[PDB]
Parts: sequence; C-alpha cells; structure tokens
Amino acid sequence: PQADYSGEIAELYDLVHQGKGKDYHREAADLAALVRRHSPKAASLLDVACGTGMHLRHLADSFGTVEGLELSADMLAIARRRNPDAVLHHGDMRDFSLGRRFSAVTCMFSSIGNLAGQAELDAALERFAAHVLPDGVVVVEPWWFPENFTPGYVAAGTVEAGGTTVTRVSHSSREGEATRIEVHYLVAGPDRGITHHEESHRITLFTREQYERAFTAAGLSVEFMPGGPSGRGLFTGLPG
Amino acid sequence: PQADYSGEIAELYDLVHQGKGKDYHREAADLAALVRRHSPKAASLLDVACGTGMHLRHLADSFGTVEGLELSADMLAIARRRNPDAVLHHGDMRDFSLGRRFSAVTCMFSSIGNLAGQAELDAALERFAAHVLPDGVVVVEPWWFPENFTPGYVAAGTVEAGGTTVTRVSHSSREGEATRIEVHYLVAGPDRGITHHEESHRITLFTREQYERAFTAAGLSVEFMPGGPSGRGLFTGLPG
Ligand SMILES: Cc1cn([C@H]2C[C@H](O)[C@@H](COP(=O)(O)OP(=O)(O)O[C@H]3O[C@H](C)[C@@H](O)[C@H](N)[C@H]3O)O2)c(=O)[nH]c1=O
Ligand SMILES: Cc1cn([C@H]2C[C@H](O)[C@@H](COP(=O)(O)OP(=O)(O)O[C@H]3O[C@H](C)[C@@H](O)[C@H](N)[C@H]3O)O2)c(=O)[nH]c1=O
Ligand SMILES: Nc1ncnc2c1ncn2[C@@H]1O[C@H](CSCC[C@H](N)C(=O)O)[C@@H](O)[C@H]1O
Ligand SMILES: Nc1ncnc2c1ncn2[C@@H]1O[C@H](CSCC[C@H](N)C(=O)O)[C@@H](O)[C@H]1O
Repeated sequence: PQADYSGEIAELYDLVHQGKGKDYHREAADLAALVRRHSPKAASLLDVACGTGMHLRHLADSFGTVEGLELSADMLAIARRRNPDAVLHHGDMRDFSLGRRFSAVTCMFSSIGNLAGQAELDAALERFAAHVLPDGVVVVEPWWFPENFTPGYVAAGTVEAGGTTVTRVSHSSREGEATRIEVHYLVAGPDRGITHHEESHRITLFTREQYERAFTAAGLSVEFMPGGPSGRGLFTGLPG
Repeated sequence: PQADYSGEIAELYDLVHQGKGKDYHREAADLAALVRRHSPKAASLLDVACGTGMHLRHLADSFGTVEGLELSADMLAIARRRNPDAVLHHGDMRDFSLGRRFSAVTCMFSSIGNLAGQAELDAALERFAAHVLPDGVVVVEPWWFPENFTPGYVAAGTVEAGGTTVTRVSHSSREGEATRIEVHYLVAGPDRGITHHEESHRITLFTREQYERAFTAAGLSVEFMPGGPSGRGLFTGLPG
C-alpha cells in the first residue's frame, strides 16, 4: 500500500477529511489568533507539509502573504490549484532553504510524525527556526504521544460528493515507536462503478520531551497546550 | 472475487443484511400467512437456497417441520448451527431429490436468479413441484424483471458488532440478460486489524413470462404479486 500521499489517495484527501468534520476555516482562524498573541504584527506565514493547501487558503485571508512547502508532488498540485497566487515549494521539511523568513512557520495535522528519530525531528525544527522572523512564532501540531495514543482504534465514515460515495476505514496499531495506521477506501458511483484503494503510514510516537528538545536545540523557547486542533495538543516556539 | 457464498463472505452475511434492515421475522410471518391462505392446514416447509437459515429459524415457530436445501457448504454450516434440530441438505436446487413432499416449498430473496437460463429455471421449478404436497404451495421470490432493474445502482452501509466494523458497498450493471452486482467489504476491529473482501454475482433478469413458463411447465398454476419482501414481488404456484 502507498505511503506517499499520491494518485487517487491524494485526490480523495480533501473529501475524506471534510467528511470527518475537519474545519480548516476554524483552525486557520485559531492559528491566526494564536500567531497574533505571540507576534502582534505578523504579516507572512509558511505552512510546512501543507498538503492540499486547505489551511493556506484560509490563512491567506488573515495574513498578507502565505507560502507552502510539501513533499508529495500530487498533494502539491492540488494545493497550487487551490492557492494559485501563493508560492508553494516542492521540498522536504528535513532540509529546505527558501532564503527568506516569515512571521509564522506552521506544520499542522501531525505532519511532523512522518519524521523518524530525534535527528530528523531536530533537523526539521532547525529548518523552522531558520525560516522564522526574530519576533515571530513556530507552531507544530504533534502526533499522539506514546502514553496517550489509543492502539486498536478504528475510524469508519462515508461521505458523498458529486454523485460518488466514498467510504474510508482506518485501523491503527502500536508498531514499536510509531502508530501503524492502515486506511482502506471504497469509492462507488453509478457511472464509475466500485474501486478499492489503500494507504499505510508509520507516524512516529515522539514523546513530549523529544519535541521540547528539538525546539530547544533549534534556539526556540517551547510551550505545549493540550487538546489543540486534533486532540494531540499544539507546541509553539519563539526564537531566542 | 468469489461467487460462491463462502469463507468470510458467508460469515458477514447475516450482519450485513441485518444492517440493511432485512427483517426475517416479519418475512417469515408474512410467508406463513401466505402459505396458510393457499393451503390452510400446512404443517411442513422446505426452504430452498436457505443460505444461513434465517428464514427457517423463524418459520420453525409457525410450521411443525421445517427443512432446508443449500448449495454453499459454508452458508449451510451457519444454517445448521442456527437450526440444530432441522434437516438441512447440501445440494443444488436444479437437481435434488429428497424423497418427501412439504406443504410449502419456498425459495426466497431472489436466490432463483443464480440460475443461468430458462432450462435451469424450468428444472428448479420442476424440482419444487416434485417436493410440494398436492394441497401445498410453491413460493418463489424472483429477482427484478429487466424493465424494473436500475443499472448503476449503488448500495453503501456500515454496521458494527462486537467492536468489529463492517462496511459493504455494491455496484450493479446490466450484463447481457443479467445484473452483474459487485460487492466490496472493509472489516476492521481493534485486534484483528483491517481487511478487504469482495464478491461478484451474475443474477439473471428473467422476465415475468419466463417465470410463468417455468411454473406452468412444472404443472403449477402461477400467480405474481408485486411488492413482496424486497420490492421484487413474489410468485406462488399451486399444483394439480
Ligand atoms: C479519536 C482518537 C484517535 N486516536 C488515533 C487513532 C488513529 O491513529 C488516529 C485517527 O485516525 P483517523 O481518524 O483514521 O486519522 P486522521 O483523520 O486523524 O488522520 C491521521 O492519519 C492520516 C493517515 C494522516 O494523513 C493524518 N496526517 C493523521 O492526522 O488518532 C487516538 O490515539 N486517540 C483518540 O482519541
Ligand atoms: C432497491 C433497488 C434495488 N435494485 C437492485 C440493484 C442491486 O442489484 C440490488 C440491491 O443491491 P444490494 O442492496 O447491494 O443487494 P441486496 O441486499 O438486495 O442483495 C442482492 O444481491 C446480493 C449479492 C445477493 O446475495 C442477494 N440474494 C440479492 O438480493 O437490487 C434495483 O434495481 N432497484 C431498486 O430500487
Ligand atoms: N519530509 C516531509 N516534508 C514535507 N512534507 C511531508 C514530509 N513527509 C510527509 N509530508 C507531508 O505531510 C502531509 C501529512 S497530511 C497533513 C497535510 C496538511 N498539513 C493538512 O493539515 O491537511 C502530507 O501532505 C505529506 O506529503
Ligand atoms: N443452484 C443452487 N442451489 C441451491 N442454492 C443456491 C444455488 N445457487 C445459489 N444458491 C444459494 O442462494 C443463496 C442466495 S442468498 C439468499 C439466501 C437466503 N435465502 C436468504 O434469504 O437470506 C445463497 O445461500 C447461495 O449459496
């Protein structure tokens, strides 16, 4: 099964996350406000692992300039179509270099859990701090911690759009120091018939302290707020 | 994709048809009342293609002796477990010979559409007539008539039981004089993880006249009533 957010899996991403109730509007509003508490005059924002560019489309209404970075060509193409006047870069959060800084650097919906190892987590946070202005803010939404992840968790939901029915079912296990989440889809419509699709991801269960250490090593002060967009909390970092 | 009602598919059958809202309890009572209209003192009943024996389990409360016939060993295993004191035969509705006759011979939920052409349909009706008492009745629930079938129809539902979630989606097309219905499942539970299953059936769209021809050739009078347990109506046949 693919792990790379490509092809039909990428094409299905928006529909299934909206169908599950993800509200990128509220999240963007909440982000913009959190960003402004820490950095009252913030003007620009880079969203790293920006996926299909849903946060970016809403954040564009709150920030003068927004920009993205995304590893998967196929997610990125959706995001560019959604954000045709923003610059969105094809690149890797572990090692990119844009030559410019932003009032905010965000990395949402546990994209950071695609990293494996303290070294990768450290590298990425060093990048974020390399792209943040001196009076701005870095925001990283973590994955679950080892101690609060619920192994055996199943999600199942169905959404219909454009005449096509899409069912998504995930199962998640504790696979060592990461969550194995295996997701299957069935997609059906009168004219297209039925097709089955599948993806599978290891999403690293970093501990709180590992994130705190990566913020620290990057020069940032770090704070953690439990709950957050997805239940997993939110870490914010200020340069210093 | 299997076409033989076996393995996991046979194990998911009752749960999926329950989830879709099938009520074998009402259907058996309705069938018991139909049978006593045409044959007031009927006392025994053979359910042909009895599947998991859901009809028989309820028909046992209305008829003193029930018996089943079923082609899939795995469906039949479930039926026997459910109907421990009835005789349930492993065999083929086209060519079976039990050496006794019943007040009612029934064949429900369009199982008759698993037959390929007029010759098979005629042969199963003649076998039904061979197992019906002279003052008894044959009941056959047809598949859709060609004019009443909707190509492109999609069914999608998700049910959960025992912490296992089961999603079933089907899509149907016109294939020569039959419906091709392709059915996919996703089944996930905390311990067993997630799996995908699929089945596919060709169910013949016999016309009303083809059914009537088969009944009449078997020496049965024939009547069709629209509606019925599934929208497809019901044929009844009386010998003599
Ligand atoms: C409700 C809940 C879920 N979880 C875990 C179980 C599973 O690993 C995840 C929810 O899985 P989902 O709803 O199928 O996934 P979600 O929409 O959150 O997306 C997640 O996985 C997908 C594959 C990634 O692309 C995405 N970046 C992740 O947020 O969070 C918990 O640990 N505790 C919980 O209370
Ligand atoms: C309600 C309705 C159904 N149909 C046809 C379309 C499709 O082929 C079928 C319903 O699909 P389903 O609900 O997925 O199938 P159902 O539960 O009726 O079961 C049927 O297909 C399965 C595979 C057989 O084991 C079962 N013996 C059949 O009755 O019936 C129509 O053509 N028009 C309709 O309005
Ligand atoms: N090393 C890496 N650098 C950049 N993006 C990455 C990455 N590894 C995974 N990703 C991206 O991480 C995203 C995880 S899904 C989250 C997408 C988006 N942030 C949203 O909130 O909806 C995917 O788009 C995936 O391609
Ligand atoms: N030639 C044949 N003889 C007997 N059973 C058959 C058959 N072809 C298909 N079947 C059976 O037909 C059934 C269709 S599903 C309907 C099962 C059951 N009558 C119910 O109402 O739930 C399955 O059990 C299948 O194995």
